[PDB]
Amino acid sequence: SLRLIATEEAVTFQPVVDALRAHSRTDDASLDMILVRDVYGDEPARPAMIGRLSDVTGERLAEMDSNGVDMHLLSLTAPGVQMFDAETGTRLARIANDLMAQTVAANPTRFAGLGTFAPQDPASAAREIERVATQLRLNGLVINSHTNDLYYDDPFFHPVFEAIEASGLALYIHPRAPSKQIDRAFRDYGMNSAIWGYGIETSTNAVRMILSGLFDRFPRLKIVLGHMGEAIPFWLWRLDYMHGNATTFGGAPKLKLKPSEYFRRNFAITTSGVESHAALRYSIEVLGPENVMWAIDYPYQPMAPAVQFIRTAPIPEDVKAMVAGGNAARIFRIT
Amino acid sequence: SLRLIATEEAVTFQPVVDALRAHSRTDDASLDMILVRDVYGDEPARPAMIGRLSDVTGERLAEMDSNGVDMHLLSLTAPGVQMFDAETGTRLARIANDLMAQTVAANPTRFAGLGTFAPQDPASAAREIERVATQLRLNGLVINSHTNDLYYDDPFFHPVFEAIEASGLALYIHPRAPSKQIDRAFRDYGMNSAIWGYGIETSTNAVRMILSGLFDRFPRLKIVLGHMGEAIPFWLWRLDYMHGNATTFGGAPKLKLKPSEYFRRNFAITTSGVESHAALRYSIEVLGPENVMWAIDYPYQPMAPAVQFIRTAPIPEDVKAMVAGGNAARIFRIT
Ligand SMILES: COc1cc(C(=O)O)cc([N+](=O)[O-])c1O
Ligand SMILES: COc1cc(C(=O)O)cc([N+](=O)[O-])c1O
Ligand SMILES: [Mn+2]
Ligand SMILES: [Mn+2]
Repeated sequence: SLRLIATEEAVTFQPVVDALRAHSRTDDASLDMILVRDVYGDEPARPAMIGRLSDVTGERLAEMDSNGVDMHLLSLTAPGVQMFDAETGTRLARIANDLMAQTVAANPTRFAGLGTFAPQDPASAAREIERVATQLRLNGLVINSHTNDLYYDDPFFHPVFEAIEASGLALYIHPRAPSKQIDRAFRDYGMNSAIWGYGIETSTNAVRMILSGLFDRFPRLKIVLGHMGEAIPFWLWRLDYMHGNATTFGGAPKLKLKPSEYFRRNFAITTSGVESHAALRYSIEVLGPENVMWAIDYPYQPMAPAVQFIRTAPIPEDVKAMVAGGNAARIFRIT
Repeated sequence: SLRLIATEEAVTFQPVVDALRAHSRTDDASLDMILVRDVYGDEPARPAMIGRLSDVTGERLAEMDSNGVDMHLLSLTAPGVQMFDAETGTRLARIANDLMAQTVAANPTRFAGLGTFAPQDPASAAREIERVATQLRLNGLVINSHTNDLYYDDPFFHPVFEAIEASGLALYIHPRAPSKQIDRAFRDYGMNSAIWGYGIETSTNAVRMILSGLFDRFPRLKIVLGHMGEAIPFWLWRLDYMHGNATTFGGAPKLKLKPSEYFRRNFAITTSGVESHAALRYSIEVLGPENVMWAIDYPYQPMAPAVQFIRTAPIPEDVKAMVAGGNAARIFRIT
């Protein structure tokens, strides 16, 4: 009965895996190298992960069937192609996107897909976004927080967002490990990863985007954040209240809307990795039921608990249907 | 009839003001220098703030009367004595605590006080904590997030927490600007301050404290966080879920409890600067009503809206009384 469309479902492809295996041996100081060595390195602490990410029609599909999940919206897993040099990243994004389109075409009632890009080269990424939207006709876009330790308020990335806005495709900004701007505080206790760094990195990116006025420049942008909006829904009152100080003595630019108004107008959120009925109810209350989507975060999270989380949510059936798949169908162009 | 005890009420004293005035002219690269110049500098963008912080029995007391506020729990305003060298910090802590105690004794039905300390010298700070507890008999302690760009998981600070635990005083960890470990990402759009940086800085300190096992070493510590717990209450499910990964391949130490269990056992929160009924309800639901306290954050926030926020909260009267002042009376030893 309930149509379940999971929105943050990671996948990988062999050309990207190979490039990341090679990257795991370099002296890259990016905090993402912890993940890259753990999953893609020569002595991996997480040896089963590559196979699980690569699999689409085997265990992944069997688990979807066992739990009554209708669809996964697939995305190239963090860190995508963003760790590579511009020419390499650009080349692999085209390849990964073609593979994604093929994967979707093989089972289009069970899989939708997000295309990615290499914002190392904003002009080439703009062209790829156009190809993803018009030729591949994928469902949306995905990028993993920062690129080159810069955030998306940086005017360097304007050609990207111009292309994204024109395409009408929603952009899922998924986490990656904290950038060099902040990674010093995240080297201990596994904080580089999902337990804390992922949220701080991604939420801070998003807040810079809002405060810089990116959404006055590109008002038709749709951004999607996982992990219950990387906690931004919790901070909305304070973001609004302190905005006056920010523009008065803080050097923030004057905006047409309040920060929380940009968040409700331009963002939607998913429940990936936050299987909390209390946090779900809060988000629905402050964002509206049209702005919340269910996700699993497979294979980093197991499907059964995520499915049972939404099936048992203490919300009316019509709101449940919206969160479970109705909103995703609208936002990511799924029939 | 509702007893209102505001728990995050900033004050300052002339010897600290004069030291910060001098500090504002120095080459300090700390991100707190933005605030320090704005408030304590020779050409201050916020020229009225010193007068408002310093005042206790004038405007502050009149505002308390006109809004029916019973008490302010006073704390030396951020950045406290933490920006000074060890010797100066240590000296100014003693002075500020003596002045705090005198301020309280002048109107003890209207003001309570938190003493501070200079963790730059952990051994000397341990001695001042004992003096605050047993000689001055102040109501608790306050410190402003990091010291020397180190967080409180660092073993360097063990003598401080040993002393705090033995004293039985609760420690309010108030924000200050993002430390040098993270400050690069907070130089724009006023993000150094309450709008974003304060929360990220303070919540990251607290998460390091929990994940490092500090509360296994000192299980009787009580920590208080303002700004609705710096959003940690929102992240509880994810902190718990991802902990297994953290201890399995992240190098985090094994803990006796789950991260959220430390947060409920060892932390309480205040509502300073988060006047959201939705966020209040969420926090009460996931932490329990004994763990949430009302505050104003005067003079950085005005009293009337904070007061009306709690007076109109959609919670039962007995829970409202706990939040408004009952919990604070317990946690901070107020009759
Ligand atoms: C590399 O992609 C991810 C890795 C992890 C993890 O290492 O646990 C978690 C998520 N996540 O979204 O929480 C990720 O998508
Ligand atoms: C120096 O202390 C504070 C300053 C500000 C501000 O500059 O707006 C806000 C708060 N606050 O707690 O949100 C502070 O305590
Ligand atoms: Mn993910
Ligand atoms: Mn404050």
